[PDB]
Amino acid sequence: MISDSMTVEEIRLHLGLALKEKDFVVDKTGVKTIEIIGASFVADEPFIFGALNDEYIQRELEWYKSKSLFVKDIPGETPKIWQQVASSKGEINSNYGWAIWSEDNYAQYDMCLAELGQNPDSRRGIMIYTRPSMQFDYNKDGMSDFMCTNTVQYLIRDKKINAVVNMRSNDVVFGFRNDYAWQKYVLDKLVSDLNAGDSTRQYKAGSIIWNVGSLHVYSRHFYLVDHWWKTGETHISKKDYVGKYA
Amino acid sequence: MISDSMTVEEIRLHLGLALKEKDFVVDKTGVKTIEIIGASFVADEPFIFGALNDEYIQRELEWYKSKSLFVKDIPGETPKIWQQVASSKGEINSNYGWAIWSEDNYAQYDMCLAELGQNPDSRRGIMIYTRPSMQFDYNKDGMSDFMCTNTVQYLIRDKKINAVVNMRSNDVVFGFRNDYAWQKYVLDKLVSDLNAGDSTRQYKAGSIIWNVGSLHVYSRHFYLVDHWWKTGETHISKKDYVGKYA
Repeated sequence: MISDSMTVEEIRLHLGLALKEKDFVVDKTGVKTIEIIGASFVADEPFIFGALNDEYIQRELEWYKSKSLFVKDIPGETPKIWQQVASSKGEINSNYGWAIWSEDNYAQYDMCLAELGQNPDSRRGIMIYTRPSMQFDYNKDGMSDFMCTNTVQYLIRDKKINAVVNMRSNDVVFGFRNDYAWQKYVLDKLVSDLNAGDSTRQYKAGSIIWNVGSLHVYSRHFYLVDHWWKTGETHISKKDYVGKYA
Repeated sequence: MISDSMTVEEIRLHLGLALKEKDFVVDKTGVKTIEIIGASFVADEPFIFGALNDEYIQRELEWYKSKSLFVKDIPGETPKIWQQVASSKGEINSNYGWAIWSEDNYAQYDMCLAELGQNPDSRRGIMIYTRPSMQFDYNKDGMSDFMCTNTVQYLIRDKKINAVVNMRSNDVVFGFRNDYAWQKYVLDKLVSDLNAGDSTRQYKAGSIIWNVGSLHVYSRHFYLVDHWWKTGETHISKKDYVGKYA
């Protein structure tokens, strides 16, 4: 429950235990990962491991606001991971701004906003990112992009808007930090939009609960887990790192 | 995480505490509910409160296997709740057999089966019940049926198939017990289908993790919570009940 879920610090602990026990899972690409399966925690920090990168997150936000399904429209030089997963025409699925703001995904943000505006206690206030046809759309034109966020539900209780984020898959290092920033953005916008609609509502942002089928770290980031395991420091540069994982 | 989520017995405790503290939420129909928001627990029992009803569950299973979107096709006299939520033509959305077996919902079961058959470690093995167009489809032709199950993801680790059930809304009393029976059915079928595909796999059913945006009890069932709170008995007939909630 929202009231006492796991914290991010406890998520760190369990990832550390998974690495120390060598609880390894081979990836779709043949690499090792460690995982929490069925993860569920309150996102009480904006990152788990790694450094801040407000600048990349702002670029991704602008790409989301454009709703463009083409990775080249990401501001500046598009990251290599986006180039790799895109189709032969540069197209993807996981533009989250498209997911919640495009008419072609059935106006998720606006309909959730309207639902909660008419019934503050509604259990039907939700933004549905993925879609049944994703079973076939994830590799359209040779892309490799099976939507990672399934749904985000918004529940207003005691004048706080809580977000229940349901993801099938989330990378602990870049993924969570970028996706948290996005979900906090949408939550704050929804609070502001509802408050602007009626001054008697007086809502504030509540808790963001993170639910992930596979919350994982790739072997290329094991050094971050190991360094935190040994020192409590959530970040170290790869150059400075001294330890087992290169 | 799968390893130590809440148990059903702890879910009972928290619902009991919600009732004792009069933590009430008014329903879409003007009635009271108590809730766990962002519930996440291992379904280590097949019910929370209430009596067994294997016979109703078997009728619902047959209706799911028919994939019929019409409530009259439920075997026997269709329950009043199904008649109430159906459209002017008797139609609904939430036939879960349609959701996972119909071609019109993009072959969720078969595609999840194929995905896990080719990549046992896949994070993309999922059955997507709801859909973005649900923002408009939930009241087609005057029905009132916004799909309650969003997604169910299947993760095979250490030869155990775990199910991560993501629901926006679940009634503790009839809902959870019926829906648990269904999700356990699908999980066992998926295990059997994968094992029948290759005798080296040797999978077994793992844990079913239940994630619910609003896991709630309606006031008409508060007596069950209260009786359990006072006695530890998970069921009492309404006739036998003596206490505050009629």
